[PDB]
Amino acid sequence: EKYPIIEGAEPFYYEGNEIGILVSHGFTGSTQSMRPLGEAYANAGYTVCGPRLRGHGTHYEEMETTTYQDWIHSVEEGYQWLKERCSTIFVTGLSMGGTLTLYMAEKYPEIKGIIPINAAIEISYMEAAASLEDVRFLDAIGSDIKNPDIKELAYEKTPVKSIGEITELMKKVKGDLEKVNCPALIFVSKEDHVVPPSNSQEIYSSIKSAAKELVTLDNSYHVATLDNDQDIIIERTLHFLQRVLETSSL
Repeated sequence: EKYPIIEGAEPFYYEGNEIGILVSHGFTGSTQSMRPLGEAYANAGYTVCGPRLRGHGTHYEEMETTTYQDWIHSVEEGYQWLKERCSTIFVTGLSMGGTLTLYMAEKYPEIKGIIPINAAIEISYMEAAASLEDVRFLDAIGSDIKNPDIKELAYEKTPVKSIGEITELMKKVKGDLEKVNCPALIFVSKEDHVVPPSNSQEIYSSIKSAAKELVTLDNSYHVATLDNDQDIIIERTLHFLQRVLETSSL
């Protein structure tokens, strides 16, 4: 209990039918940014897993000590929980959660479809910040939200050591984008002040999926899962899941 889980940052698990959705939060963030999506998908009947990434939802000094392999493992552990209960699995995530969504689709051909939201593959400023030798923390990246009455549960500082980890993860995932073949629904905000929207556009044009769509959210900033266009993400995701699940030879 050096670094207890902050109230509202707990992992979430909803037992439903044999179709599972893995839902990943992003870097310095928490499940609080993703639970509205998870609840909506659970209400539609699906089994849902929203893992807490290692070092997240506790303290930024714990995050500072974590590796990108730790964050991958948190997602792999949630994938395993779904595999114990589900025969078909989809993955969705926000920002670095979208990077991890792409990582999973690059590794597992069995994944049925992906829904990355403002996914991160190349952020030149973070590449430079990762190289700072004498700065421990930079400012928070969280709460880039257009609706002024909405707040995100995310850390108040960003560890420089952790920036190096996300930079390495992004480089790996970016290099492997041609391994993605499953249906993809890519959401991107028009005015994202954290992850360049061109990242999602490059994902769209680099993956090999025969079925791909990019949806631009005109009324949201980076944390779109909590922002004005949350309803578009939820409803269009549900339509996408239904269409993939209903696909037949006809």
